[PDB]
Amino acid sequence: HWGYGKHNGPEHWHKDFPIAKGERQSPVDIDTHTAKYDPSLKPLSVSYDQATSLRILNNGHSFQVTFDDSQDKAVLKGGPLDGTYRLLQFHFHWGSLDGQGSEHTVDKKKYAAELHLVHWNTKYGDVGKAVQQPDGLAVLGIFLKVGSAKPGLQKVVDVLDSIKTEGKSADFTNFDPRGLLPESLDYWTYPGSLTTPPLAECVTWIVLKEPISVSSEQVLKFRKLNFNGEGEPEELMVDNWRPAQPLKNRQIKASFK
Ligand SMILES: O=C1NS(=O)(=O)c2ccccc21
Ligand SMILES: O=C1NS(=O)(=O)c2ccccc21
Ligand SMILES: [Zn+2]
Repeated sequence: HWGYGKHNGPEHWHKDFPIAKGERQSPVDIDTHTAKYDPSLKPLSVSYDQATSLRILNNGHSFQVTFDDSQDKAVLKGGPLDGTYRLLQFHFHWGSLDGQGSEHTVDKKKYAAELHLVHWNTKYGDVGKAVQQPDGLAVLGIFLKVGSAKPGLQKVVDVLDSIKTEGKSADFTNFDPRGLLPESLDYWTYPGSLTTPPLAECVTWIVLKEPISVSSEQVLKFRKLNFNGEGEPEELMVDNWRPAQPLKNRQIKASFK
């Protein structure tokens, strides 16, 4: 089964998932000097006021906070997107050290972690159908650097002890994901893929330029999670990131000058 270890990590994934070597794989390095300002891009619309979080789960490769997506409650619109995308879950990728952990890079710079807010296109009815479409998902990517604490993250970090190992979940209601956003919604966008198997090429990526700051204590608690299940040898959940993939025939567009 796939993971981030030495003989099941990203360099192995193509054997079970040939699309790993495909034409629009993610993440990528964002070369800021080559990204072109696109004046026809619209401002992002992030409408999270009615979000209903449900559960938090350790799935053995990250932890995810899940939302009620049976209605238009928390949606992403505008920007590069046509139509309405419902928030399904968010999760993170992070490192064993502050100098690595993000999946996207900016002029080859790696951040300590990366937040992915995953949304699916409501015209396809459910997320399973959406992942089979080239415009099925929109993922909002946000970089984390280590410095001052992010108050809106603390509720997440404080429940992680209760989902230490693979397969554990806990109630996680009334969490407001607006507390995870930076001030600016300036972004880069490009067509790409899931960054975990099955690596489906169904994602419009929207990566925010402004990172959020989190404290060393907050990210250290990420690194106390386990890849393994309860009663198995402990393997810390760290470095659960896929490295940058070939850009190939794609252009990254910027929403800002
Ligand atoms: O992602 C992973 N699954 S695993 O528990 O086999 C493991 C061990 C070491 C490093 C990473 C990983
Ligand atoms: O681990 C993931 N990174 S991602 O935002 O591309 C994504 C989308 C859907 C399911 C999982 C994942
Ligand atoms: Zn992700």
